[PDB]
Amino acid sequence: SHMCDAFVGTWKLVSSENFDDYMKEVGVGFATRKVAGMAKPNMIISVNGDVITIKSESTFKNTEISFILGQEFDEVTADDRKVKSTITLDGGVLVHVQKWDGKSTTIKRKREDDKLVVECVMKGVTSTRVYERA
Ligand SMILES: O=C(O)[C@H]1[C@@H]2C=C[C@@]3(CN(CCc4ccccc4)C(=O)[C@@H]13)O2
Repeated sequence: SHMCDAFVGTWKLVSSENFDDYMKEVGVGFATRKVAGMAKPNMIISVNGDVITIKSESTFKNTEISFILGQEFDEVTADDRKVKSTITLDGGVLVHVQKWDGKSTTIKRKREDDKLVVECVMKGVTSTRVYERA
């Protein structure tokens, strides 16, 4: 057993708070915000050796990232930002920083009870997204 055991699995979004304002702060346009905001993604987290893969599947977009902790990688976000991403473990919390155009946003994922809680921060705006096991 290992680094992300407690994240691994299939998860379904059950609640979202403040996500439209988070997207606005990030720079997402009106139409994308409205469509993206309806989606209830299935997130699939898996580990193979040192490589973590996070897939998100929904009616809006299907995305996939694979990475090694601490090692920066290129990412195209669902809203079509081209970002430089680094994901680390900080006391049991997966911390994902995305940098683009002199801007930065941080996405934190933590296991709380039987849920996976996702905190998305851009400047002063925080959104919380809660996932249950699928
Ligand atoms: O993990 C989350 O809950 C949040 C966090 C911040 C942004 C995303 C990207 N992502 C997958 C692509 C997407 C985007 C918008 C709506 C549906 C699907 C999320 O679901 C968003 O990671």
